[PDB]
Amino acid sequence: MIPETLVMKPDFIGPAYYEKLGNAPRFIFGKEGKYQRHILNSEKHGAFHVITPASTTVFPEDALVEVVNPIFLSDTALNGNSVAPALNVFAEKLVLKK
Repeated sequence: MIPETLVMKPDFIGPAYYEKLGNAPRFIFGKEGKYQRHILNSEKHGAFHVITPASTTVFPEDALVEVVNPIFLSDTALNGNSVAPALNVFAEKLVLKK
């Protein structure tokens, strides 16, 4: 009965401002590769960190991009900072729209 999930998962659904792209993730889940990490900020969570495999498509900052299915960290029960923008998830993809 508590206002929590209206559609699916607020964070994921809610588009976020494209802050900056910083290359850093090289080895995830014991697997090497070339990943581009981008900071995304949206009021509901303030901010959140999404990792995505290196694409050729860039994304103008300030713009709202939509994050495709991100998995790495799950806000299930207790994560300590479950109300602070210290989220770290590997997103499928992301698209700038509106």
